[PDB]
Amino acid sequence: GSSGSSGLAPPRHLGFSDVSHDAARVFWEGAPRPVRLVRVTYVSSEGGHSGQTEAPGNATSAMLGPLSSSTTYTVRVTCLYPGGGSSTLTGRVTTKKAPSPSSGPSSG
Repeated sequence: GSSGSSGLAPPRHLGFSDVSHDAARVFWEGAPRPVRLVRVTYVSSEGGHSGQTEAPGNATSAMLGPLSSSTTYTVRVTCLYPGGGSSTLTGRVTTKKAPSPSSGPSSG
């Protein structure tokens, strides 16, 4: 049939800075509880490129990529707590535009 399940409200807010056309930095204000590990998962809207990075429960910031350009990427920072459930901070971010693939001359 179909899969149904309400999503619990996020503990804190997400922040995207130094975003690029092939990458994007995702940082949070830290969860209200201590964690052992953090597995962030990013995926391109309309079902596209997806990945998964790992970071220490202490890490409050992690980069992503290689991402796409002018494309929205659904970032979900999953904080795997040490034997006590887990949370997932959802955050959408629109990557920057990439420079045309056309390569020409240059100057020193």
